[PDB]
Amino acid sequence: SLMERLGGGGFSARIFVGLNVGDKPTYTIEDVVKDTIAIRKRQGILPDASFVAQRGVYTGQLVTENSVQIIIIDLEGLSKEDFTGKVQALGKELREDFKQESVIVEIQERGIVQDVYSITAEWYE
Amino acid sequence: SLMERLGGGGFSARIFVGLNVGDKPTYTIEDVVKDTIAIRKRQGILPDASFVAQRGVYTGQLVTENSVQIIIIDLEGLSKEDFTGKVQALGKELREDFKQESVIVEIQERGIVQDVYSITAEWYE
Amino acid sequence: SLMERLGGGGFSARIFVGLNVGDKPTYTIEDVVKDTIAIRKRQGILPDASFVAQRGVYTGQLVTENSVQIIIIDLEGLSKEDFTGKVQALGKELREDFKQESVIVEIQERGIVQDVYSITAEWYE
Repeated sequence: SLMERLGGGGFSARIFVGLNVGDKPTYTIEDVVKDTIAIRKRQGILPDASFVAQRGVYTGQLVTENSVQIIIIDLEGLSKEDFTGKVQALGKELREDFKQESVIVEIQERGIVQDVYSITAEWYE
Repeated sequence: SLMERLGGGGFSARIFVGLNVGDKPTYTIEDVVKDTIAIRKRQGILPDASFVAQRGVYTGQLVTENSVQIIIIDLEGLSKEDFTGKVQALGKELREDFKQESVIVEIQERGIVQDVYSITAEWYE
Repeated sequence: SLMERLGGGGFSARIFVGLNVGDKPTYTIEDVVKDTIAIRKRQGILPDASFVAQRGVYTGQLVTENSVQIIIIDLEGLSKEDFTGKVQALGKELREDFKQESVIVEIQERGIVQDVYSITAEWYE
């Protein structure tokens, strides 16, 4: 076994996606992973990512929903803003593909949070 | 979709709660989430939080238990010590509500760990 | 309940292990936890660790696999390199015990990533 130190950290991102339309359980974690590979394939990047399941509670009223935590590592060796741009594009497309009111995107470097973007739908009301 | 940068990080906390009394599986993750909303409701804060399931191994002997990872974000915009105080209150009440011998509380800012508090029961022996 | 501040963080590590041989689902999360206690028992360290389940997607072709996230805390109070050495030994042995092509090892301190080691099999080809 060859042990190689890839570095001190690098850029990573985390995307949180709910599975409810309003308050109805609708999508599964398998829906989000299959749709995440498809989006990043069209981006040209390697769609390599991992997914963690979560239980969520949020508020207007209080809903309990299942959510999915998406972890992306900057494997293709991009700059921070080319990497941030595609993650934000993935989050924006993920919010539409699952009719979410909001999607959180959090960019990290060596585990330290650099930015946390809010992707909110502008539904007319 | 409106993309707004909420900031560079903020304060967050993580609470780890076991599900065993001594060595007997007793509680589920649904027990911890329902009891976590109830506590933070009485605190006045928005009870918004997410929950991740875990498998645990700890030591006196070695027990394997299911545990729950609770993630709290400082959404209400508190100072670090008003936020830390309520998390520590939530952890202290969670340890009693599930008869835990110990509960770990870890405060973060932008993902960097600031403090890790130990909440241990003082059972007479 | 006695609340004691253990410190500002400490050393922690994360080990990611897949469950597929090539592309066939083979092992479960229970296989990895039982084998992780056994290895760290032989290391002399307290085998205390937690385990999180994951869904994985990686690329040569694209495979979808279940994986396990192993979280280790420096409870025994070692130096960074005695702690790093045993984690790397655990990762190296874990890669063999489950016939993995690669295993990622990531050392943290107070949540900040210090090193990310790659443990790759040198299969002759």
